[PDB]
Amino acid sequence: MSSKYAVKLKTDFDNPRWIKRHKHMFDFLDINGNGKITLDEIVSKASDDICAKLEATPEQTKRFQVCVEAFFRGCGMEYGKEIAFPQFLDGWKQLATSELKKWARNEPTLIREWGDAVFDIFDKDGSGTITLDEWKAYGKISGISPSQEDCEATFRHCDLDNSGDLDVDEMTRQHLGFWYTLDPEADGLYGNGVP
Ligand SMILES: O=C1N2C=C(c3ccc(O)cc3)N=C(Cc3ccccc3)C2=N[C@@]1(Cc1ccc(O)cc1)OO
Ligand code: NA
Repeated sequence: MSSKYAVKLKTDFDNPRWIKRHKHMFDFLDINGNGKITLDEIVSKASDDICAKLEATPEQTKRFQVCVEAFFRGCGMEYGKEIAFPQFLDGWKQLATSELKKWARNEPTLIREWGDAVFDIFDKDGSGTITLDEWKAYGKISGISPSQEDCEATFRHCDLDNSGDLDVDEMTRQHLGFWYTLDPEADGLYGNGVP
């Protein structure tokens, strides 16, 4: 049926591959290996660590911190509260549901704004475009994708602009499928760095 001006979107929140994916990332954020994380740690990872090592400007650093802050609050996190993976994953279920609704209605999403924040640190033209070399640097500083081979797979996997560079809107589409819905078209986005 035509759904009568609705669109049917698939989620896969009970698929073990989606659980493993976010479990992989939880462990990566759980640096002290105690099975708990805090919004405080995350925002400090964003500004005190990533943005400092990239040498983002103060305003660029604040925009990134605010987007990181708003994104993981979307998962039910709050500064001063430790959180464990099972409530982390349920937060992601809610975040993904609300984000997909806004995407379908052409409204701003937290994932897009986070992308805009990362790209603008690298892109001198302010057009949301980055190069393989810039992504490799982010992959190494954030730690999500330190392998150059994994980063090349990212550009191999995405559709690039006519000069071989990566647009923020392509990466946002990829991220919706990779983190929210387990779209098979997004498998391989980080090479072998992220399952
Ligand atoms: O998507 C991204 N990430 C997702 C998760 C993450 C964390 C936990 C999960 O359960 C799942 C995913 N963690 C980090 C790394 C990070 C985390 C916190 C603070 C700073 C950096 C991270 N960096 C991003 C930034 C990004 C965003 C949009 C773009 O268009 C391009 C790049 O690029 O991949
Ligand atoms: Na921890």
